[PDB]
Amino acid sequence: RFGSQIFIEHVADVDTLLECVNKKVPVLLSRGMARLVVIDSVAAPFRCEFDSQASAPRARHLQSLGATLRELSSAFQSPVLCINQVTEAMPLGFWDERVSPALGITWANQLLVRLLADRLREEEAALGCPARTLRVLSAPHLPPSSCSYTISAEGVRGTPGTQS
DNA sequence: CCCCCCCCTATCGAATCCGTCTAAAGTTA
Repeated sequence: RFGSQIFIEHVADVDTLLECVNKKVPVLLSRGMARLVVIDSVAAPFRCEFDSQASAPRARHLQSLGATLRELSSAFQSPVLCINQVTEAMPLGFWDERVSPALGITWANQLLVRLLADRLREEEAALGCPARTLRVLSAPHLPPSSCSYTISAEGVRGTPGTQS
């Protein structure tokens, strides 16, 4: 039974997200209802309040959120997946690339495995189909590599024989 | 009253025309 075992929550502020991850996710994880956490965007709440002159409170909030998420994941042996946005690059491993992860080094220090789903739309689009590539940025045990995939009516499928 | 520290962000904005070639078919005392 698929739909009956997926839980949906909605938040609209950084404080709301902090309170939710503090006092709702542990209740769900304690009873064994779920063993997986997905955040559809972490950059969306943060890119609205804190400007370029308020980096200290932003870093404090990011550190607190990362610590809480890592503690929960370690305690309940449940994966945590975070979806992130990108910014424009106008020293951190990004030289021949026009986009970088949004939050910065403070949030990048809290992570374990970093992927980068990319679509090359400006070029090789006249061939008739989109070109989608999933790349491994960093991992303690995974070499940097990439593969190709497509999105169809049934889900995401990886193209065989295309690993870098 | 005493002695030492913190942190990145975010795309924009179109211009500029050139250079000619190849001739064919007689008619009516």
